[PDB]
Amino acid sequence: HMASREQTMENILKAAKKKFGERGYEGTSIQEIAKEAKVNVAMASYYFNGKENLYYEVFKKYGLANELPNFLEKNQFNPINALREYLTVFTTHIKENPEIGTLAYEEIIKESARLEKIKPYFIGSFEQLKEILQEGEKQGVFHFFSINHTIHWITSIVLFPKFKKFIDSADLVSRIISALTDK
Amino acid sequence: ASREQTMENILKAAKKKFGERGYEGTSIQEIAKEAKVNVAMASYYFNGKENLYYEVFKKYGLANELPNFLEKNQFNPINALREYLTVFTTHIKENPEIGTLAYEEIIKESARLEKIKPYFIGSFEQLKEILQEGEKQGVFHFFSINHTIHWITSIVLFPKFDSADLVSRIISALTDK
Repeated sequence: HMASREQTMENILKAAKKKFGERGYEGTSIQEIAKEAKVNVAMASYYFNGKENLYYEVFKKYGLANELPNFLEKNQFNPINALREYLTVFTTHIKENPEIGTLAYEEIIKESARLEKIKPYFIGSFEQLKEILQEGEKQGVFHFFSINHTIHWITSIVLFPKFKKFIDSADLVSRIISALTDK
Repeated sequence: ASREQTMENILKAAKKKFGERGYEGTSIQEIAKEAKVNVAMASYYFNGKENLYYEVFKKYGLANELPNFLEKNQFNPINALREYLTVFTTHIKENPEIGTLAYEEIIKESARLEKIKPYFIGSFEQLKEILQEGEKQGVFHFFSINHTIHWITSIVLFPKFDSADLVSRIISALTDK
């Protein structure tokens, strides 16, 4: 018989992930999301009350289940291993959730009012990169001209939703580390 | 060493050191040391760090502004992007430090931009129009123009990350629907 409330909301979130991923936050409306979800706009607005909250719920559903552990501490301040773990977790997440790559990239490069609320669901843990790189540089293992340029370089490649069509994930992780460890 | 051989040594040294640390991370002192010349001799030939930087772009950048790749390729965005990527990857392979420095300036805009622009970044910026025309014509498929510009920028320019496989692998990632 009838769909459950949980199923309909899930359908709407799948739709919103898809549509937000295609057209960005600004380029997407609740009307197109409802249409994609095959639900009445009224029902979609009853459950989520607007695209802002729907966007938040997208990051919550398809971002990280939990804040990630500190990779440097987890790897006992072995910077190469910390970075391998960091890169493995994130490239794997983006492989499974390409839209989060696109959306997180946009929020990283252009700070919006939404940042503070969505941060725990992806960007907060993604920001561990800086300390990993500084540690590796400090330990004489990573070599790069600028920390911020290296952060932007990795952010751009790791979050790109179609990276798997250019390069395997495990290879991407290896190649990123190699580029840093080359003296 | 002749005047010309000495200038050559200074430019090679400048390319190297700038390539390692970027503009602000390098000094004329350490350039002149790498070149095995006296600092005043570096100044005689190049009038300082900023002009030496300009001269590095002049020597190891593009000789001329590149032609509009879309026009040249009858608005075939796949052929336009192939030609763009080929000229740029070939240039970067010969002088990889220029990729590093162009990346530095692209990601973090400085007061140096307008002087160095036509030696690399100016022609490099055709990327946006090429991708947008490909998207308009149904032959490129991507979610964010800006992310895609930055993704390609990162692959092409950023140092130390099979060239033949490269151009076609980039294009293949875009032509996929």
